[PDB]
Amino acid sequence: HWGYGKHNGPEHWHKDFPIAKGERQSPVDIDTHTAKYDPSLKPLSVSYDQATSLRILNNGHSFQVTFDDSQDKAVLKGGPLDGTYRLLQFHFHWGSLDGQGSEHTVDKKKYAAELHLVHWNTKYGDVGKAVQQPDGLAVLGIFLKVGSAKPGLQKVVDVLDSIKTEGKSADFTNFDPRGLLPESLDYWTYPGSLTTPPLAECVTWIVLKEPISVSSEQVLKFRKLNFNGEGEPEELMVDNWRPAQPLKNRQIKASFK
Ligand SMILES: [N]S(=O)(=O)[C][C][C][C+]123[B@]45[B@@]67[B@@]89[C@@]1%10B81%11B698B746B814B562B%10%1143
Ligand SMILES: [Zn+2]
Repeated sequence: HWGYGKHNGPEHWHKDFPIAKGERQSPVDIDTHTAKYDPSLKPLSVSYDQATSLRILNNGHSFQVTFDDSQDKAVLKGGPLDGTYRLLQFHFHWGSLDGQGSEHTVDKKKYAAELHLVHWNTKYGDVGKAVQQPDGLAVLGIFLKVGSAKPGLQKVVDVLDSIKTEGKSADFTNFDPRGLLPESLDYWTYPGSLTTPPLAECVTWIVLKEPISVSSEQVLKFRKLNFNGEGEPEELMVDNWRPAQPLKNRQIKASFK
């Protein structure tokens, strides 16, 4: 039932998912002057060389590229994390215009979109078990701004016409998620939640400081997706972002000075 519109959007979610009003909800505004540089934080280890992408899917809330997570093929380690986290999927949040779309904000700045690479902690064995744990997931968040094209995104863009509506999927093998990363792995980190239902408070967020640039043609193709299923009234898939939630008793740490 949930979505992003007036009658089923973020302000309604708490009725079915009461943790929406919890103590560690995401996203948040990252106040750059308040975030503390932590010299104990390690460099992030992103090991995606052996990634095996499987499918691309329109689930009526975003589109996702799914990966084989049955072995340590594409893993996140280091940074704020203990142990090893396997990549399961990535997806995006974006706006109707370039001045909104991101979930996290930086000194109240909204980016045009935000990429989430979702990983789960191998010590819990599968993602369904991991979402029940406070250290179950690690989501790597990357901002998108509009400028030059991102070559590593083009393969994704070019298949979106095949998954226009909710419930459509396609084969999406041999996609290298390394092509979606910025140069720097400088990051902010804090304890939070999923930003969609079920809003589980299971995520260590790692938000990269450096945005990637994508072209206007690339983001325009995101905005041609539909929230609806085929045969239902057409509703453009845009503004699929949750606003910033209260920071409450949390510290955002920076890996960089
Ligand atoms: N914006 S966000 O918090 O990254 C949405 C994650 C929803 C998910 B919940 B169920 B499916 C999709 B997979 B699996 B857990 B794992 B987690 B990922
Ligand atoms: Zn997300």
